[PDB]
Amino acid sequence: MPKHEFSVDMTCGGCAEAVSRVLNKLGGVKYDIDLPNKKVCIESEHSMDTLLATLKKTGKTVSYLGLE
Amino acid sequence: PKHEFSVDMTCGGCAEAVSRVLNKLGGVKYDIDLPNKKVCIESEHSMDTLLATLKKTGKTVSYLGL
Ligand SMILES: OC[C@H]1O[C@@](CO)(O[C@H]2O[C@H](CO)[C@@H](O)[C@H](O)[C@H]2O)[C@@H](O)[C@@H]1O
Repeated sequence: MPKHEFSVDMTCGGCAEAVSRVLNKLGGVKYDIDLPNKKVCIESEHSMDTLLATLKKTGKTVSYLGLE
Repeated sequence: PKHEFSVDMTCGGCAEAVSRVLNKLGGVKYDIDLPNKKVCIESEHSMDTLLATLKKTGKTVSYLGL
């Protein structure tokens, strides 16, 4: 239910696909990826901690833009 | 031991991401070739560990050999 927003420095479509893959693997998420604006929105019951950790697995620089 | 992997990187940012996860793992010496989508790693870590570390990035990875 909570709606989180993250900054992920994706710089190509492949970067976006990889973010998609780690989120798909985690599961229990509803996400939206805005490549041009380096933003990823995630609606999930998973803690912000878990979402942050999952996104960091990509090797990309990740920051929190907060709750919607 | 020098392992070679195929990693589907499509921009400099993709290579940097690979570099960061390998650095986090530690104990590795590596070289990344973006145009040829290849990553070579010399480390004491096992085959599976290196593979899992690369796979967790969300990129398509396959082992090529030694
Ligand atoms: O995802 C990046 C990857 O896409 C390719 C096509 O395989 O190029 C596309 O994306 C570029 C931006 O990253 C565009 O400039 C280009 O016009 C478009 O075809 C690869 O060249 C690139 O590695």
